[PDB]
Amino acid sequence: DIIFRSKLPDIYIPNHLPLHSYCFENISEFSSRPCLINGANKQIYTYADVELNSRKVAAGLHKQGIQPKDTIMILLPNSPEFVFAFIGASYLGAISTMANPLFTPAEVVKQAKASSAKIIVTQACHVNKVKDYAFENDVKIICIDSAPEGCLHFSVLTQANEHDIPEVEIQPDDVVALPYSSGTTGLPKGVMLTHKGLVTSVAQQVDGENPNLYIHSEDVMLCVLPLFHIYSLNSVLLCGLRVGAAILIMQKFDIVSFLELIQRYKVTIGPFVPPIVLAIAKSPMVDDYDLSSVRTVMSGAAPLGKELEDTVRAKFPNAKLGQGYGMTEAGPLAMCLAFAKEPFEIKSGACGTVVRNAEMKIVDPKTGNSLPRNQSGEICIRGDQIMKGYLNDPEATARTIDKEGWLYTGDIGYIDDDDELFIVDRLKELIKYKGFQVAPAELEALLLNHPNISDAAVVPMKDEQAGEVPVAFVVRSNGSTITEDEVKDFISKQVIFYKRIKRVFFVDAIPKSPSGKILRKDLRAK
Ligand SMILES: COC1=CC(/C=C/C(=O)OP(=O)(O)OC[C@H]2O[C@@H](n3cnc4c(N)ncnc43)[C@H](O)[C@@H]2O)=CCC1=O
Repeated sequence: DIIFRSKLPDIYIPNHLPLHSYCFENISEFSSRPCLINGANKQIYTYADVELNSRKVAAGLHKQGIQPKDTIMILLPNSPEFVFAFIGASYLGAISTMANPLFTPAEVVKQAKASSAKIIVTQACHVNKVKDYAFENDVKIICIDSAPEGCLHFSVLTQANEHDIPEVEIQPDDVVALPYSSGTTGLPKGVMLTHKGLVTSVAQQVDGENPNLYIHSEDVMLCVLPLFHIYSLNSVLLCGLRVGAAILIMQKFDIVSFLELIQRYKVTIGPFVPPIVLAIAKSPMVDDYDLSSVRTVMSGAAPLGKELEDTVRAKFPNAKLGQGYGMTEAGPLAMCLAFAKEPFEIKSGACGTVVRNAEMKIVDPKTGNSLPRNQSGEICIRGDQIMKGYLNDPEATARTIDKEGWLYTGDIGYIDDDDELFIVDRLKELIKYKGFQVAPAELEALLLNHPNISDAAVVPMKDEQAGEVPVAFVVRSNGSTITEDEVKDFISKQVIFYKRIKRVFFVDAIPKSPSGKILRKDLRAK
C-alpha cells in the first residue's frame, strides 16, 4: 500500500468525549460572546444561552419520552432551534436524523420510517407532509413557529429545567447524527455518525497547534449552507462551537441578502458551495459591497475548477481562498492548507490535503493496486472520523468499508508532488465515448468560463452509433442570444475531439441540491 498523510503532524484527539462535551469544552473562555445570530429577525444567543437552551431542550425531550438511542427527526431550515434540538438529543445519548424541509411528503415519511423517528421537529407549514403517518404511528410533531392541531410547540421543550437531564453514560461509538445520503451507490442510506467519529472530524479541522482550518472566538462564520447536510453541520456549526466563533444563520441563499449580511455583520469566515461561488463570479453587484472583513473563503461539496476558483479569489484579495473535500460518510477527507494558522501554499483547483490523523490511498479500479503520486484512481480513506456504517444495512457497509478499515469513496482523483488532491469526477459519472473517458466537470468548467453562460451541466446522452455522447444544459446570461452552435464551437476549439459536446439544450435553471450539487440524474431523466 502506498500511503498519503497530511503535511501537518498528528495531534491528540479526545474522542472519548461526548460531542456536546467536546464542542463546549472551552466554553468558559467565551461564554458571553455571540454564538448564534438569527439573520432573519436579528436575535443573538450567547454561548451560555446556547448551552442553556440545549440543556433545557434535552430535559424537555426526555419528558416527551426520548431515551438513549431513540431517534428524533429534525425537519427544519437553518435556525437556532435546529441547533438546540441537535445538541439536546446529544445530551440524552440520543440520535438526530436531519432532513431537507423541502422534501416531498413521500420523501419525508420514507426517512421518518427508515430512521424509526419518535418525534419530528419542524415548521407549521410542513406538518401536512407527516401528520397522517405521524398520528397513525405514535410520532409526536413539534413546531418552532405555530402548533397546528395535534401538534406541540417547541417552547414546550424549553420550559423544562436545565438540571433535569437524566444520568447517562454515552459510549464513543454511540450514534448522534443520522444524515441520509444517496451519494456512493443506490437509494438513500442512513449514515450512522458517532460521538467519536464527529469529535474526530472536528478536531482534524480546528484543533492542534497549527490547525488545518484556523478559526477563533472573534471570527464570524456565515451559516447559509444547509445544516441538514454534513458540510454545514460539521464544518460550520460543530467546528464553530468548538472554537467559540459567532455563527450567522441564513435560512435561504439570496445574492443581495448574502452580500448585505457579510457587510453588516463583518463576516470573517465564508463557507460556500460552487453555486454560491458562481453567483459571486457572475453577479455585477458584488462590487457595490464592502467584503473586506472576509479572511477565509471555502468551497466544498461539488466540483469547482481552477478558473472559476481564480475569478472569485480576485473578489476577496485579502482572503485565503480554497476547497475542501468531504462526504456524508466521512466529513472532510481533505482540507485546504492555505486556511492553516501557519498557512501552506496551494494550487487553484485542488481540493486540499488529506486531513491529519488519517491515511489516504489511491486505488486502481482495474487492479485494486494502490497508486503513486500524479496518477488517477479511487480515493480511499482510513481514520476514526468515518461513519460507523449504514443504518440497518451491514452489506452496503461491508461493501464500502473494507475489513482493514478503508473507506472506498467512488471518487476519482490523484495526489500531486505537493500532497494536494484533485478530484476528476465520480467514477460512475464518466462518459464513455468510443473507448475514452470524458469527465463532465471538466467541460462544465469551460462552459462557466463563457461570459454569456450563467450556469451549465454536462450529462451523457444515449447515441445510436456512439453509445453515449456528451451534451450540455445551459442557462443564458440575461439578454444573451447565444446559440447551440456557438456553445459547441466555443467548446470544440479548446478540447481534444472526444471531449466535444454534441447537443446543447437551453433551460431556465440547472437543478441543484441544497448542498450545491448538480442533480445530474434529473437531467438524464429529461
Ligand atoms: C469544505 O469541504 C467539505 C465538504 C463536505 C461534503 C459533503 C458532501 O459533499 O455530500 P454527499 O452527498 O455525501 O456527497 C459527497 C460527494 O461530493 C463530491 N464532492 C465533495 N466535495 C467535492 C469537491 N471539493 N470537489 C469535487 N467533488 C466533491 C464527491 O463526489 C463526494 O463523494 C463536507 C465537509 C467539508 O468540510
